[PDB]
Amino acid sequence: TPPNAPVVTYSDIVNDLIIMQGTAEAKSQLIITDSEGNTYTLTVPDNGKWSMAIPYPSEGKFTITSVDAIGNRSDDVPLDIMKEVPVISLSPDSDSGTVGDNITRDKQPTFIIGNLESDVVVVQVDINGTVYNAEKNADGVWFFTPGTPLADGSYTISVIASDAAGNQKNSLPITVTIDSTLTVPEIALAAGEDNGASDSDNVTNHTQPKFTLQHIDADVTGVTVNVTHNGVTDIYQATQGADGWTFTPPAAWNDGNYTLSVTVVDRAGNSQQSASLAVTVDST
Amino acid sequence: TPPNAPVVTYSDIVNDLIIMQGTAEAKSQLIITDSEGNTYTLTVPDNGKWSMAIPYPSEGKFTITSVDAIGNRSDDVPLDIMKEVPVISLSPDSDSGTVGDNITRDKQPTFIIGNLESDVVVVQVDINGTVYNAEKNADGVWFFTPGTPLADGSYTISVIASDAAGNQKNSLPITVTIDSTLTVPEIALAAGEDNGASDSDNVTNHTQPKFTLQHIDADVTGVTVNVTHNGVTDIYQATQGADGWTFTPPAAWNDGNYTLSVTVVDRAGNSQQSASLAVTVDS
Amino acid sequence: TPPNAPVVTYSDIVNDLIIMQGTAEAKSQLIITDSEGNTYTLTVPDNGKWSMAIPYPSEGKFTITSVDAIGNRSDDVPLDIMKEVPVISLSPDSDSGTVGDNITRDKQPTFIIGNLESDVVVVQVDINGTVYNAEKNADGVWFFTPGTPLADGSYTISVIASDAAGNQKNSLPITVTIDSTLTVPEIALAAGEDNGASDSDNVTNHTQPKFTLQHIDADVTGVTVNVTHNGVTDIYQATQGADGWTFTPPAAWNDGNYTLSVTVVDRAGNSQQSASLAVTVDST
Amino acid sequence: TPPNAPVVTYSDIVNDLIIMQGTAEAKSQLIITDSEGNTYTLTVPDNGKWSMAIPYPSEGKFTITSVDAIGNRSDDVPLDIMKEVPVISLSPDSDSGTVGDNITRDKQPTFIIGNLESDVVVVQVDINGTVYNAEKNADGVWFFTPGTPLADGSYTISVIASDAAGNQKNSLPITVTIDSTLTVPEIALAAGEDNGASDSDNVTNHTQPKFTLQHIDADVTGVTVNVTHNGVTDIYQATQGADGWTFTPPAAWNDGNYTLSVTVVDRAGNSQQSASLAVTVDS
Ligand SMILES: [Ca+2]
Ligand SMILES: [Ca+2]
Ligand SMILES: [Ca+2]
Ligand SMILES: [Ca+2]
Ligand SMILES: [Ca+2]
Ligand SMILES: [Ca+2]
Ligand SMILES: [Ca+2]
Ligand SMILES: [Ca+2]
Ligand SMILES: [Ca+2]
Ligand SMILES: [Ca+2]
Ligand SMILES: [Ca+2]
Ligand SMILES: [Ca+2]
Ligand SMILES: [Ca+2]
Ligand SMILES: [Ca+2]
Ligand SMILES: [Ca+2]
Ligand SMILES: [Ca+2]
Ligand SMILES: [Ca+2]
Ligand SMILES: [Ca+2]
Repeated sequence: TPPNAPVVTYSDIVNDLIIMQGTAEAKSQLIITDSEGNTYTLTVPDNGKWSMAIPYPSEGKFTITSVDAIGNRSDDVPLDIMKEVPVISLSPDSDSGTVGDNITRDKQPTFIIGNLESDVVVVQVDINGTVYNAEKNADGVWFFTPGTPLADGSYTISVIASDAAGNQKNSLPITVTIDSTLTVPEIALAAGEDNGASDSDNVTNHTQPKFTLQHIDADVTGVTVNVTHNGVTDIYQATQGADGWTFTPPAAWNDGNYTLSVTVVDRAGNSQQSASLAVTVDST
Repeated sequence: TPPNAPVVTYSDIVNDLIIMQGTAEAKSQLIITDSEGNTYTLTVPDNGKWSMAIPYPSEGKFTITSVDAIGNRSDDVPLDIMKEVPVISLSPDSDSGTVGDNITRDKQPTFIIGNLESDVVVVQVDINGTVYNAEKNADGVWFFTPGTPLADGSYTISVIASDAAGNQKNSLPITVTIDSTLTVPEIALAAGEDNGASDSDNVTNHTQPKFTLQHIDADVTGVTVNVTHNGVTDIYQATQGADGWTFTPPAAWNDGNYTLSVTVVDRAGNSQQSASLAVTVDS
Repeated sequence: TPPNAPVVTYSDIVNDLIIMQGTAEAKSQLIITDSEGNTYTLTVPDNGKWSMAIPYPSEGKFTITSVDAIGNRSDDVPLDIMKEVPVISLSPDSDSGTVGDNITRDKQPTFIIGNLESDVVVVQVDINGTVYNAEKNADGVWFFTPGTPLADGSYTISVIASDAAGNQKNSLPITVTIDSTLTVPEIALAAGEDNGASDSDNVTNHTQPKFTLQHIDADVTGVTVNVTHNGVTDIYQATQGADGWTFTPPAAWNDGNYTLSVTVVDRAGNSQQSASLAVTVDST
Repeated sequence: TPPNAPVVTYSDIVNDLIIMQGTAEAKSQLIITDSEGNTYTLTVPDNGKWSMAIPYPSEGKFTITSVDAIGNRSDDVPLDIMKEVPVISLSPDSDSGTVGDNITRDKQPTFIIGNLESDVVVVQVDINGTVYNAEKNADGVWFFTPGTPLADGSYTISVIASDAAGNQKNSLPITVTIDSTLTVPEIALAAGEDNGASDSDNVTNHTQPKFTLQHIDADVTGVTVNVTHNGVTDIYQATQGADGWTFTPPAAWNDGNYTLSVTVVDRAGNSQQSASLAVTVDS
């Protein structure tokens, strides 16, 4: 009768080597053949306990067989393991505003999945518990883009990859913020400034009137004020002070008509301009 | 604005410790809280890379959050990993014949499952490509016993475990052989032993007639001959020789009537007894 | 000609297994024999690169040989490695006061050294850079006790162990504090209290006089006041307040003579009693 | 009282990270400062056990200190470890003959030393039990070349490195064979070939006389015969047969005078030429 199948009782992967221990018929030949045509053979020690280390072969595939001194073969023991942990990332083309920060205004961002072994057949993406199938593109790259817009907020996202044997590895999570929201800001003459004949006609006797900038979101990275006088527009950086965001022209204006607006941009590259405000300076 | 969520870029488990590296807002507090209510806090270095090691918590469960110098808190990063590789084995109580060779005559053997974490939600046993769900006994031990007898043959078996979070680990396989089959053997007088008048009457004039033992399966581990004389049965060990299995009485037989059968036992502990053979010694 | 010696080009120890890779004559038999009589043999693959894992044998000792298909042996390659990191600790018998804290008043504390493999032949102890030979006692335990008293202070201590092959491992450090110092404390009548006919005769008209406890070191764990009146002594726990350490008897004393002292104990179990103070209460 | 010194109870290096566990005053700040000026701070958990991972710093150098909520600082715990295992190898420039077999005719071979950390203060080469100190060339590469020729034989060699702190690592050994020896070979006319009148005159009547090649060391890898005729030398490859090494001219020789010698080269690249043999063909 041929020897009984060898038994693998321990395995570990340490630095691209598979380390194994098991049992097999004392004195027989243990034959390990990998997916790459490599063969490693050893003599099972007298107590029938063996140990071995082999380089990790393509797709984690190898088979172990016992052969006795007279050429009889055991049942083979096919093994198919997996070692690579998959990675998921926000595509740079779906990463708006500042690049690299995992914040974007793309409500249907594309995710790219990497570090997959060549026998991976199933790739799924978990978005806050909802699981979706990933797609493989023309270049053989796995990716996922939501079919409907994601609402604004912060999403915990990971990828799960399995091979044909059903080995499954789960990525580290990433945290992606969808931010497609920015309040339209507003510019107005500050409290004392709309004076003279009225508190609401936007006609002021101040040649250097002070403006309040309101509805400026906390995640704003840039605040500018646009001033158009006689068909010519100049842009100024807003002041952020103890009083909030304000604008005062850096020199006195001639009497005349000024159209102002304020523009805000946030981290995701959202951009809004205020309704315009038509002011008249009248100091004489 | 609160700080952005911290990022874990690397993890590994080395002797009961989870080792992590990541990024986070420079100078912020990174707070790690595990399922056991432990809290590990660290200050993120100026270059924004952090590293840490924590004891593996119950169920692989912990969350990481960033808090700034003003007490504003980031979105949390929940982790739920699994480290234990499950083990499956043939129950000693289902391992017939030679012990510990994964060969049994039990057609519904019990497999014992071990090394599972408390948050496991799927325990599956793959038998030659078909998965069945494992069961838990009243003591809390996971096992699988097939509901219907297995056919004789070779069975590659593994167990797969998954937690609630979806992490999955696959055992090393075992190879179990079901062997409930054993050919009924045959005892006869060997060539030249059924002598005297007729070659077919089973009357011999030899006082130590040689018998041939036939139809002995290759996995037989024990061969005995049962000799009944004067109503009483004696058991003898057969001898395997250059001509195969035979039996010659160890001392001379008296004239009279004998009844013989051979019994074989295979490595799985199956046993078969031949038809009986009535011989007369007439010397 | 016999095969050339096999070459080991990689080794690592992972969980009681020695993992090895190297080169040797293609198709030859590689024979690994350990210190415990164990033999592990394998066939060198066709490219002449081999890998193996063996249980760590006694004293990290094994030899590797090549044998060709016709029985000729190479030069052997003897290996002798070491895996255990030595440990040093303060002996519990040299650990005064609170046990377990590495603080002691023993200026010649004994250190115990452990986790040494059986082939270790040299054991040295490094105390803030000064290196000393350890000794082995009757039970075969390595230890070190300083020959002269160590001055008070904090010492960074480690152990270095080597085997016969000259492999050397260095322990983690320990930090041991020698504290054999405690100021003798003093008890005195507080500012207003030595009154009546004099500010320095220790005769007071206060029936519940207040005492100051001075020269109490910061590392004191216990402060008590001893009061002897008519040959009978009672002990009280001192008060630590906004004013420091003080004592006031919890009820009025009869007129008469009181002898007081204060006793301090520190973490190392150092213990000092003040000079006694003879006070007289006279309220009539 | 400042807090007591923190304690490191466990360390290990796993892919460029130092992994540590220890104890320290509960709720205190543990500050780790490395040789590169990085600082990693953590809050010690309520149960007083801390764990951490840091990138391996230049020279394995870092210190750990405890600071309490009031800014009092413990005694520091300086660590200085070493992770790199040194490597030694035979310089290709000193590896004669067959390349990469650690066998050479160079009696003062150069060994190249690699994988040393910047704080190394001892670099030693052990040759069959005697240590010599290694040298550093002007480019900064450590090496050892013996000052006096090595005798022929087998040399087990390893390198040992130590830092200023006293940490020591030992390389895997190499086995180098010095072989500068090769027996001078011999060419003669084989049995029956020195024929005709005298068996000793080296006049043959064979136009393709067979020659025996003798005193060929077992480690010979190349055997050639130099045939000089009419003042010009031709080189032939000898043939190793069932009778050993021989040479028969590949085509018939004209009557006249020939001069022969055999040249052997061994695996180490040593070469020897035999004495010349003058033969006359007279057919
Ligand atoms: Ca695979
Ligand atoms: Ca972005
Ligand atoms: Ca926004
Ligand atoms: Ca107005
Ligand atoms: Ca889990
Ligand atoms: Ca069995
Ligand atoms: Ca099937
Ligand atoms: Ca059977
Ligand atoms: Ca008959
Ligand atoms: Ca050793
Ligand atoms: Ca103590
Ligand atoms: Ca003290
Ligand atoms: Ca007085
Ligand atoms: Ca160092
Ligand atoms: Ca060479
Ligand atoms: Ca020597
Ligand atoms: Ca030679
Ligand atoms: Ca002649």
